[PDB]
Amino acid sequence: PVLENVQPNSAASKAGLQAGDRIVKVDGQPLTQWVTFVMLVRDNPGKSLALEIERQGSPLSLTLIPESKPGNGKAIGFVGIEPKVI
Repeated sequence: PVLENVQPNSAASKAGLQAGDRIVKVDGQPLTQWVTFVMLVRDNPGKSLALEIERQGSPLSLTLIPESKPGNGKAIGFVGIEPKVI
């Protein structure tokens, strides 16, 4: 759960996230599946998510508040994160 990149002017940028950050915990829970993070974002626009990350081996606590996009019939949360390349 290593971010490939963070878009400027995004919720993730506001949270202080950067390319290369590893998401370790979400709301005090270990992040063991990338899809959990994706779902937390999509389903919780406007909610404050407490992140524990590792950045160059060191721990940081950050606050992420997904922004919204219209979706298609139901607005979704959106953070501006490019997932790791596959």
